[PDB]
Amino acid sequence: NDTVVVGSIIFTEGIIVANMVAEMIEAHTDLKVVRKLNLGGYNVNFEAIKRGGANNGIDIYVEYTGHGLVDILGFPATTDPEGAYETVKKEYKRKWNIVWLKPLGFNNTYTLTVKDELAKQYNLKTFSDLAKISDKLILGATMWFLEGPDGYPGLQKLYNFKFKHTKSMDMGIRYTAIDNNEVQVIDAWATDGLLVSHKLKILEDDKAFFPPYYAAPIIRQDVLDKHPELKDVLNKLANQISLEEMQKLNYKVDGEGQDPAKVAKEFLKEKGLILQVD
Repeated sequence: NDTVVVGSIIFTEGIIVANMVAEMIEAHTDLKVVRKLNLGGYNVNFEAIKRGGANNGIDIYVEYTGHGLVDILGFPATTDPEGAYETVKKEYKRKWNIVWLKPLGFNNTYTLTVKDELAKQYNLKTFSDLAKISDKLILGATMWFLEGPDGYPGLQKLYNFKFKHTKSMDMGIRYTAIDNNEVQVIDAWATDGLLVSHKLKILEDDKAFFPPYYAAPIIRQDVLDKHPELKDVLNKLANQISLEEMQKLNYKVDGEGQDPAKVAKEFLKEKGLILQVD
């Protein structure tokens, strides 16, 4: 075949990075790229990569080390980033003939965030710092975070958080709530595109509750067999996206309403990862 299928679920960062992968393939090879950027949740991406692009699936997507380690493989979360990466790389190769390429450079871990003003008022840097004053505070959180021991239940047990109220707030309700001081803490991905524009600060998970969540492209071995050049092409992205860069791209989409495909391609051009005329 001469076509490769890049997938993403419906979420800003995923769509941006999947578009980057597609642009790199289109700029450095003659392969046709099908972008399947509307996959659902519940590990559909993973099921899709096991089918492959030739079987109504996908060939490549960007996965996070801790999700592969804990959710897909069922391994303990408390590990160092390199260990998590090497474990997922070895195990995905052995079990499914899927190849983890090099990390993009950022760790999009889940976190708790506060207004920068509150952080400076109480000198907050870590989750433990927040727990010490949590009895004065209200948490506004997404529904997924409040359900399941991997979210707030386990975090609260580990840190002894004592928030006065924990309010279920989906959509962008919790951002408005924290802006209005109706809540004082919200949950967020570390690369959330609204963190800077809302003057929010991410706190450190000092007890290491959350696993490393380093983004990396993963690809079927049989696609690399047909098109070995893809390895080096996609590894041109290695360590090219820092946390701050990713957050800025997410902001261009979520805060400024820009087209994620344009955001992705313009970032690549600005970094010299594709040519100005590509």
